[PDB]
Amino acid sequence: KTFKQRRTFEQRVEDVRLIREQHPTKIPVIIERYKGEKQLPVLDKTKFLVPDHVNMSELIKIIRRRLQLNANQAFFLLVNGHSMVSVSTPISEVYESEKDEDGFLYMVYASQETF
Ligand SMILES: CC(C)(C)c1cc(O)ccc1O
Ligand SMILES: [Cl-]
Repeated sequence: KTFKQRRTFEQRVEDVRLIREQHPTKIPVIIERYKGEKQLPVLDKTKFLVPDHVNMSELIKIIRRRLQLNANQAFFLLVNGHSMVSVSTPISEVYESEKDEDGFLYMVYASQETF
């Protein structure tokens, strides 16, 4: 079901090394629905190339636009398992501190704060 499940550490590592070569200005982000989630829909895809200059505030807006939400639907974004300390931080900086050993940046979303 989940991304880590579907691809070997070996495969995930090699895809990250390719995105480096072919999309050097992009952050490799895995974005996944919380396995509990009742309200929000699933995304068309799992793996996104996010421009390295957008802050987390713009990445939340992007994904809310991808899910086509409206003003009073709720959306929470976890990064590498925990809450974001700050939405104002650039995704280049967030990558360097929050990346996985495979080289992706893992994110999970829900309508509840209690995942
Ligand atoms: C081919 C390319 C490196 C651009 C790529 C894009 C993507 O969304 C997922 C995997 C990839 O290797
Ligand atoms: Cl690029």
